[PDB]
Amino acid sequence: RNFNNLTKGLCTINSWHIYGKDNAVRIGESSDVLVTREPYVSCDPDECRFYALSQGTTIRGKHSNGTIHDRSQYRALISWPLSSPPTVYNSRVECIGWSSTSCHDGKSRMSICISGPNNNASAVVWYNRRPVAEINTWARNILRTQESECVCHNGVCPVVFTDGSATGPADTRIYYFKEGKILKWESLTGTAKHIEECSCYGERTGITCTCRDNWQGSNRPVIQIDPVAMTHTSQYICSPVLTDNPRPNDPNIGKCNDPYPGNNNNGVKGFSYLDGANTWLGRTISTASRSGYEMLKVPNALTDDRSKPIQGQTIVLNADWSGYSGSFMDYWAEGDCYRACFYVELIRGRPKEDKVWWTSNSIVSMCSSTEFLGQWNWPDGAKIEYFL
Amino acid sequence: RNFNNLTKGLCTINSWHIYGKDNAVRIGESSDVLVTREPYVSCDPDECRFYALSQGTTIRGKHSNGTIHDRSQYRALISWPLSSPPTVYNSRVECIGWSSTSCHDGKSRMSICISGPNNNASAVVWYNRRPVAEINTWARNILRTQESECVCHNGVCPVVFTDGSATGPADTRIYYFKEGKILKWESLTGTAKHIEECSCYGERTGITCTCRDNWQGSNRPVIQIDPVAMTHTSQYICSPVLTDNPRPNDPNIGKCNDPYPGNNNNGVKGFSYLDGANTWLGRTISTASRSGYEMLKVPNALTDDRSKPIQGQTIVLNADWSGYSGSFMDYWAEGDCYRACFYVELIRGRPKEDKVWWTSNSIVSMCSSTEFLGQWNWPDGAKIEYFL
Amino acid sequence: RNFNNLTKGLCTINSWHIYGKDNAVRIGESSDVLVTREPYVSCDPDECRFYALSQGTTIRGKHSNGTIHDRSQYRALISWPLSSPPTVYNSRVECIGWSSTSCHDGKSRMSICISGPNNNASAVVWYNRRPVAEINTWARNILRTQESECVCHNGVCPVVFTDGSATGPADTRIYYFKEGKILKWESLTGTAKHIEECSCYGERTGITCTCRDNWQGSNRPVIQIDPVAMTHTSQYICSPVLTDNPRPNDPNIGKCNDPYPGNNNNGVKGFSYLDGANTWLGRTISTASRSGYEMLKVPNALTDDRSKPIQGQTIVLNADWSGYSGSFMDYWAEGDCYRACFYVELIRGRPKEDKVWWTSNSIVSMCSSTEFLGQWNWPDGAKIEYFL
Amino acid sequence: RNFNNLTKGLCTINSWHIYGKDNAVRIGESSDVLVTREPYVSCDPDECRFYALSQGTTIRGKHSNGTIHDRSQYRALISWPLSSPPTVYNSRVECIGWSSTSCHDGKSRMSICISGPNNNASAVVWYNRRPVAEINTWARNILRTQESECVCHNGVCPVVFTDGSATGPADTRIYYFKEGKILKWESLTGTAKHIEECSCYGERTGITCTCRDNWQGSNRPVIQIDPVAMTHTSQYICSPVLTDNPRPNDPNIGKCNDPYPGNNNNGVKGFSYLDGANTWLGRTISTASRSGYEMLKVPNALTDDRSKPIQGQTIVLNADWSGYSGSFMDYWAEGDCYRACFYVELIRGRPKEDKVWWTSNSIVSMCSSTEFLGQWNWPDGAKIEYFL
Ligand SMILES: *[C@@H]1O[C@H](CO)[C@@H](O[C@@H]2O[C@H](CO)[C@@H](O[C@@H]3O[C@H](CO[C@H]4O[C@H](CO[C@H]5O[C@H](CO)[C@@H](O)[C@H](O)[C@@H]5O)[C@@H](O)[C@H](O[C@H]5O[C@H](CO)[C@@H](O)[C@H](O)[C@@H]5O)[C@@H]4O)[C@@H](O)[C@H](O[C@H]4O[C@H](CO)[C@@H](O)[C@H](O)[C@@H]4O[C@H]4O[C@H](CO)[C@@H](O)[C@H](O)[C@@H]4O[C@H]4O[C@H](CO)[C@@H](O)[C@H](O)[C@@H]4O)[C@@H]3O)[C@H](O)[C@H]2NC(C)=O)[C@H](O)[C@H]1NC(C)=O
Ligand SMILES: *[C@@H]1O[C@H](CO)[C@@H](O[C@@H]2O[C@H](CO)[C@@H](O[C@@H]3O[C@H](CO[C@H]4O[C@H](CO[C@H]5O[C@H](CO)[C@@H](O)[C@H](O)[C@@H]5O)[C@@H](O)[C@H](O[C@H]5O[C@H](CO)[C@@H](O)[C@H](O)[C@@H]5O)[C@@H]4O)[C@@H](O)[C@H](O[C@H]4O[C@H](CO)[C@@H](O)[C@H](O)[C@@H]4O[C@H]4O[C@H](CO)[C@@H](O)[C@H](O)[C@@H]4O[C@H]4O[C@H](CO)[C@@H](O)[C@H](O)[C@@H]4O)[C@@H]3O)[C@H](O)[C@H]2NC(C)=O)[C@H](O)[C@H]1NC(C)=O
Ligand SMILES: *[C@@H]1O[C@H](CO)[C@@H](O[C@@H]2O[C@H](CO)[C@@H](O[C@@H]3O[C@H](CO[C@H]4O[C@H](CO[C@H]5O[C@H](CO)[C@@H](O)[C@H](O)[C@@H]5O)[C@@H](O)[C@H](O[C@H]5O[C@H](CO)[C@@H](O)[C@H](O)[C@@H]5O)[C@@H]4O)[C@@H](O)[C@H](O[C@H]4O[C@H](CO)[C@@H](O)[C@H](O)[C@@H]4O[C@H]4O[C@H](CO)[C@@H](O)[C@H](O)[C@@H]4O[C@H]4O[C@H](CO)[C@@H](O)[C@H](O)[C@@H]4O)[C@@H]3O)[C@H](O)[C@H]2NC(C)=O)[C@H](O)[C@H]1NC(C)=O
Ligand SMILES: *[C@@H]1O[C@H](CO)[C@@H](O[C@@H]2O[C@H](CO)[C@@H](O[C@@H]3O[C@H](CO[C@H]4O[C@H](CO[C@H]5O[C@H](CO)[C@@H](O)[C@H](O)[C@@H]5O)[C@@H](O)[C@H](O[C@H]5O[C@H](CO)[C@@H](O)[C@H](O)[C@@H]5O)[C@@H]4O)[C@@H](O)[C@H](O[C@H]4O[C@H](CO)[C@@H](O)[C@H](O)[C@@H]4O[C@H]4O[C@H](CO)[C@@H](O)[C@H](O)[C@@H]4O[C@H]4O[C@H](CO)[C@@H](O)[C@H](O)[C@@H]4O)[C@@H]3O)[C@H](O)[C@H]2NC(C)=O)[C@H](O)[C@H]1NC(C)=O
Ligand SMILES: CCC(CC)O[C@@H]1C=C(C(=O)O)C[C@H](N)[C@H]1NC(C)=O
Ligand SMILES: CCC(CC)O[C@@H]1C=C(C(=O)O)C[C@H](N)[C@H]1NC(C)=O
Ligand SMILES: CCC(CC)O[C@@H]1C=C(C(=O)O)C[C@H](N)[C@H]1NC(C)=O
Ligand SMILES: [Ca+2]
Ligand SMILES: [Ca+2]
Ligand SMILES: [Ca+2]
Ligand SMILES: [Ca+2]
Repeated sequence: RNFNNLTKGLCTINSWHIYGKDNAVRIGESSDVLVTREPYVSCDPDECRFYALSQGTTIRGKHSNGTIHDRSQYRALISWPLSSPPTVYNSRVECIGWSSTSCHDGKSRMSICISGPNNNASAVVWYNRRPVAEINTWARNILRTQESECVCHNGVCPVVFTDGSATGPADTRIYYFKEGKILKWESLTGTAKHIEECSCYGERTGITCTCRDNWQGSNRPVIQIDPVAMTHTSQYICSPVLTDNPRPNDPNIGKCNDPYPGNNNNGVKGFSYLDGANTWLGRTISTASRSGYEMLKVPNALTDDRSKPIQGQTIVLNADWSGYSGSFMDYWAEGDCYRACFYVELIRGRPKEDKVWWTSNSIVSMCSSTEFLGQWNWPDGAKIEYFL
Repeated sequence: RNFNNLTKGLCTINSWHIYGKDNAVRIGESSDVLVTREPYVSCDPDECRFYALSQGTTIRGKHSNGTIHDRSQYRALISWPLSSPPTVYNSRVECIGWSSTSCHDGKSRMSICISGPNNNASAVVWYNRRPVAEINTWARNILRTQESECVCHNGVCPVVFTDGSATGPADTRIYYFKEGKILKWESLTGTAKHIEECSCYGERTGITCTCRDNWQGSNRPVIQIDPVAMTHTSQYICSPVLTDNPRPNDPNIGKCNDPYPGNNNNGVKGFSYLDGANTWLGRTISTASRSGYEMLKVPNALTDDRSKPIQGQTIVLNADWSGYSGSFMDYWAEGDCYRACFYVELIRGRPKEDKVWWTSNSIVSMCSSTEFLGQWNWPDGAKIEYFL
Repeated sequence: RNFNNLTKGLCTINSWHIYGKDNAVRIGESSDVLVTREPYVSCDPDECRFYALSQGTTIRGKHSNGTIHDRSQYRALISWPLSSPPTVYNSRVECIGWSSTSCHDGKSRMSICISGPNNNASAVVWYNRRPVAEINTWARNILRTQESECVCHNGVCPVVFTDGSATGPADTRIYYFKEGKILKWESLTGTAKHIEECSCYGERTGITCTCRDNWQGSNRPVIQIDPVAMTHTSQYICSPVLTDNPRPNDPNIGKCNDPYPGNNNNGVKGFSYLDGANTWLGRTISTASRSGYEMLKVPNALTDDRSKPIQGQTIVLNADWSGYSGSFMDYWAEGDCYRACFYVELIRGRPKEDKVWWTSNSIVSMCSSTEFLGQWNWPDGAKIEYFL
Repeated sequence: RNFNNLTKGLCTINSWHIYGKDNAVRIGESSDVLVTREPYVSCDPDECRFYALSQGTTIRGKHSNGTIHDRSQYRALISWPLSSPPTVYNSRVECIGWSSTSCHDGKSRMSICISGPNNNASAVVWYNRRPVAEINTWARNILRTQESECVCHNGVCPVVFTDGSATGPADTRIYYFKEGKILKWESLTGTAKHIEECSCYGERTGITCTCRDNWQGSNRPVIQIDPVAMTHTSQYICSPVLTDNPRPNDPNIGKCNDPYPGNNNNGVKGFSYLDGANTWLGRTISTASRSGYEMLKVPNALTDDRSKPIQGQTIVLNADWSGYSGSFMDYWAEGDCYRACFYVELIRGRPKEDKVWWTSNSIVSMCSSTEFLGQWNWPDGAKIEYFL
């Protein structure tokens, strides 16, 4: 087997087709389905799987009580077959912790999980299902990482980490791993002022990450990584089509090098594909809460501070709960281009649905089509009253 | 591995032997068994599996309430090991949607699922577990396909699709795929006046599909496909042994080129093996409802409008519920001939059993024997009262 | 891969060690464990598995009600990993039916299941997980077979079948299969007067089967099969140590060529290893019912009508329920000899425990040791009151 | 494949990172999780798995009542995927019995299970999933072994056994196996006065086992084994940092060649890594009961009767229940050194929590880091009240 190289461009995105959906909460009403949050999708050369942070209990289990909590000793990164739900009997534990990323380099998979108390957290880097390297907290304030897949080129897999305040200046680092070993790390440079939960994808130009400014900005920070030189730059998406949540209404001029103001100390993990005229942005439909999800085609969104949508597709209706979203691609698929994909976390339970005492989610995922396909909407589909 | 070629004739059919049965509803009374409908069977070169459309809930789950509904966002084509039931923990999702077909070409499996609202549905074609091609609705009225396996020759896999009215003239197309890519499609030609849910099988002469005229006819439409030239013809089974349900009583003269009248705007998916003197037809025993199932040997049924049975075999008693039926064969079996097989969907719950709020099914399947074997009958076997 | 040849003798049997035990009824009190009966054990070249006839329901399921019944459309031969219980999610269906045998020939596994009504039953012979040959009833009275593994030599696998009365003269046949095809069959010859449920094992001398005379005899019939010439002989175990159940007390002179009288129209499946001075017989401890199990070393039991035990080992206490027993060996194990093994079916529920409405079992199995090992006893271990 | 050779030293231990945790009791509150005790961890060349002694029932099952009991016919050594819980559907039975060890030699795995009544117990040695050799009790008083993994060098796998009194002089033997065959055994020599439940690890110097003196000593006995010459020596850990439980308070002078007095007729399975200045000892935090767990760096603990800690790490808070602990390493990992690992059994239920009628456990495991990582604490995490 050989290391995968990023040698293709993105396929032209004219619409999005359904890729996967696990209906986990519906099924977990009467099955041994693990409580999760922070899901994602990641491909091996022979298989694509769903990933998430388990809470170490099933939904019907009494220990689901209190699972709105983020960081406990009972969490772990699990993976399971595409569009199956995460069950006790089919979920594979990748590592123990409450913040994670994972990616295949063409030869083997690297998985990273962070665990610990707020002031003493540490990352363990697994490669080919064995622990290889460990990284101690550098700011002693919740060391944390992407919550979606990383991307590799010629064996080098960059990962974005943050340690420090979630509502002020923090210490973000980009690490470059190979076979789980640390080749290099560097402090964040560029004009992004705060970085959380980067969603990344790779193509021939390099690796692109769209992140979450949890401090002052409702536009999204972008980090662009050269995996060969192992260097990066950062800025914001220039477009006035703002894609964080909550957020102000869309103005007519965006901000390329500073946070767009109006909403502070909150946000949601999200993603974009930035590819000139082939640029598509994801966002919640609501500006106030994690409900709805849409994709909008916004030409040159990265660089054009006047850019507006010329096409779009509704993924989840505003009436339905959404949540985290992130990017992934099947780098091992046949063809001359990489087909853009994404997932949306469909959060059920607390805080928005507090008649139950748990918080969990299901997953919906889509990939791009060169056809102009009809659109549906894709809700979680569970009836909360059934759990009372 | 090589593409499979259709190089054999059908084995002589002198009776039918039990092949598989999953007892899904019996088991699902007290196990995590997925609610399904529209099942079928399809073989890989190394394994044969059951397939069906899950409803994204177990039978005992509260979300089974309302599963008489056909098209929701919570459906998916799943597959699972022969004669096991479709459980949450053993079912593999092939793709997301509410109408499907699937077949192995000798090298890899193609699966097609259609999803969307009635006026904006789209098919995604998967090959070797990856999405490859997409087809948007052409008539904007429930794009839909076979609900049983397709058949391949030298890598070419024809599939029958319909889009448009289910009770009037519609737009039927035959698509020819190879490795999931569209080689060609063509509009339906011939004398069949309406096409739904084709059940197909292949042999050296070509591919034969027996379908459902949901409009005016109670005889079944037949499409005969040449997978090399990628062309087809269509007509009806000429025999006065009528095999749709509901249906008029058997007359003494059938219709080769037009619907046999008496019952409109309904029908059921079914199948036949049309092979001269080796011809066998399947049908429900009842002329009014989906109950019972029998196989009847009717020589030259395809071409002889006077043909009557000379032999038969009861599969399911008239006292027991049946449902959809379709054809499949193990093209990779040893020997000088292809052994004809079929499945019968045994529907339980609504609309016929409305004391429960769900609709599901189990599966029974048979293959042909050159012996004259004794016959049994094969009911679903669940006691509905247990679910109250 | 090559066909296995029977080239070794039996290992010297000085005691028996625990081999496997699934505790199925204990576990099935609170797990999705299938109701079964008629279990056995059979080895592949790379794995050994438990086998049994499922009743198509779990024990806690309401459909377990009435499972004392022998022959329904909901039964199937299943196999599952050694010492695991037969669960809905781990059991592999081998074929559909209510009487079975199975064995590996070194290259692939043959499995045979019989299904049908009493007067029209038929066997389907599966080889390498595909149906290959079918055999219709010849006496129209419950065609039936071994209920434990068959044995193969150089690809030839003999199987004993009976069709006809269970309480009078019947039509027993020995079939010789290769790759699932019928090479030959022959009517029973020799002095055995009635044959049921043969337990067989192979070694360099040939294949030895110990069966159940359900008509007049409480000594066990023996069939000795030459798998090369494809011929056989039959007689009874000469020893006055009688091993059927129920049975008279042990006399001082046995019967080699006729049934030992006293008990009619009943019996139980059992086994023996007949190997000169290395001869061991299994039997229930009770002479009246299926309770207890012991192994007794009885030199030349096959040929010596005065032979008595010189050593023994208790397997299950008389206070605990037993049931069917049969032989198997791991023909693919390392060494210069074949290690004798057996299983005992531990029946729980009806008819003996009628406070529950079901009948099921667990399995215990042992293999021989050349050491003189201490003995334990091995009960099913479930508390029936827990199921009320 | 080749036999593994112990050719490396231990990696430098500067802290411990989380390796695995199954949260079994939390999950088993509402899932089919087997009741267990005496767990451990052991690696194959391609996978690492959790191991334990099942009680042949799930926790929610009524048969969990009375599982404080040590030795029944319903126990078996099971293994299951790393950090998954031991479920009915994912647990693989290695052998039947109530005391065990297991290890991979580089080619195949050897597993040993002991079963029987107190006065007639016997060990069966499995190699490559087949029984190979058997060992009868020599002292007729609960033949018993390590309860954690053994270690192999060039195919030779030493195992420590004890037979006889648990509260007085007993007959301890060291057996040397290869491919499951007994190469040699020898009676215990050296100054250790009583040996139970040895935890072992291997490196280039040889095999080191830290055991439990259940008779008079609260310091731990050590057996050092040369797997090439197949000889051993024994003594105690000289350090006054006492590591058995219960135990006296730490004095300032330890005992190298006799039990340190104060606590009699009790103890707990534990472990240490004895490696000069790289020496780390594990122990419960409490001196009275199995609660808490800590690792302490104690230079030359084996040989220095004045040695005290210079570094440490809390694993489980004193407020939380612990239990057995033992050593294992991934001998097949990449690198120039063996990374020390261990597990801690987290016992829940009886005797300490008697509002429930069962006794079970979950597992936490750690490996060493050359970094100085922040520490967390790792409780079982189940709420006992949920089970009432
Ligand atoms: C079957 O399926 C198919 C396939 O899905 C369905 O077809 C799809 O239909 C949907 C729904 O209509 C479309 O999505 C919308 O797309 C438009 C963009 O396309 C329009 O505008 C284009 C650009 O026009 C501008 O430039 C051109 C020059 O290039 C110039 O000529 C023009 O005058 C103008 O200057 C047009 O090019 C385009 O026309 C083309 O396409 C037409 C079909 O759509 C076709 O008919 C034409 O002939 C031509 O070919 C078209 O006019 C998006 O603008 C829109 O997204 C906005 O609206 C939705 C609500 O619906 C909202 O959620 C979005 O967030 C967004 O609106 C917010 O953001 C804006 C930007 O900041 C802002 O300006 C808005 O005020 C609004 O802001 C508010 O809400 C947000 C979100 O909550 C909040 O954050 C803000 O603060 C604020 O509160 C949709 O994405 C698909 O594109 C279309 N697909 C295809 C292939 O056709 C079909 O309908 C289905 N059939 C059936 C029967 O159902
Ligand atoms: C153990 O197992 C074995 C193996 O399964 C069992 O043996 C089987 O038994 C079953 C049940 O009897 C048989 O199925 C029936 O087969 C007959 C056809 O065979 C008969 O007719 C043949 C043709 O005769 C015609 O042509 C010949 C010239 O070739 C001429 O000589 C003759 O006079 C006539 O002109 C005969 O050749 C054949 O004889 C042969 O076989 C005999 C054994 O069967 C043997 O004894 C003979 O010696 C000779 O070898 C035999 O006479 C089918 O006609 C029949 O199917 C009809 O009836 C069932 C109800 O039972 C119904 O459900 C079917 O739909 C069908 O009847 C409907 O359709 C007809 C056609 O339109 C119509 O005319 C009817 O009025 C009826 O229509 C009504 O109902 C339908 C359905 O609801 C509705 O849609 C309509 O609108 C309307 O309301 C059976 O399939 C097996 O063939 C047989 N198998 C074997 C190998 O023998 C055995 O019984 C078991 N043993 C025990 C102890 O149980
Ligand atoms: C730790 O574990 C070890 C290993 O398991 C335990 O040791 C085992 O202990 C058990 C239980 O005692 C033994 O099983 C019994 O074996 C005897 C046979 O061995 C005895 O007899 C031998 C033959 O003697 C005859 O020939 C010799 C010449 O060769 C001659 O010298 C002699 O006088 C006589 O003529 C002796 O050779 C043998 O001695 C040897 O072994 C001794 C140890 O056992 C040793 O001490 C000696 O020094 C010497 O080495 C020994 O005396 C079986 O006969 C017996 O089976 C019968 O009894 C049980 C009930 O216990 C019953 O269930 C059986 O069915 C059977 O009895 C029925 O059938 C008989 C035959 O028809 C009939 O005659 C009986 O009347 C009876 O029939 C009634 O019941 C049946 C069944 O319900 C019914 O069908 C009938 O109709 C009727 O109602 C046991 O199998 C093991 O052999 C022994 N193993 C070893 C390796 O030692 C040890 O105990 C454990 N330790 C502890 C502390 O627990
Ligand atoms: C983020 O995470 C990091 C990483 O985990 C955290 O840092 C860790 O913090 C923990 C907790 O403090 C430390 O564990 C303790 O380690 C000490 C040993 O280190 C101390 O002592 C060393 C030796 O000093 C001696 O020799 C030197 C010469 O070499 C001489 O100079 C000195 O004067 C003295 O003679 C020092 O070298 C060492 O200093 C170094 O490290 C310091 C950081 O720790 C640093 O600040 C210094 O600059 C320098 O670099 C340090 O002083 C252990 O002694 C201790 O274990 C004892 O105490 C715990 C309770 O806390 C107890 O459970 C243990 O069992 C043990 O105490 C029992 O046993 C003793 C031995 O018999 C006995 O003497 C005690 O009385 C006691 O006995 C009683 O209890 C037991 C158990 O119940 C019972 O059996 C008895 O009968 C009796 O009842 C801890 O293990 C880590 O080492 C440290 N790790 C690192 C890398 O720094 C950090 O805190 C986290 N951050 C935050 C914000 O939370
Ligand atoms: C601690 C900062 C971080 C980013 C803003 O908070 C998160 C936001 C959450 C959210 O906004 O839904 C859920 C996360 N699991 C969480 N990460 C951790 C490690 O707890
Ligand atoms: C929409 C037309 C179509 C064919 C008549 O209806 C079907 C008949 C059904 C039936 O007659 O049982 C069930 C089907 N799942 C269905 N197909 C879809 C896509 O909903
Ligand atoms: C029909 C005769 C046969 C042998 C005596 O009866 C059996 C005895 C039984 C028994 O004695 O327990 C159970 C069997 N499952 C059964 N076989 C069939 C095919 O029903
Ligand atoms: Ca923000
Ligand atoms: Ca019709
Ligand atoms: Ca009898
Ligand atoms: Ca002690």
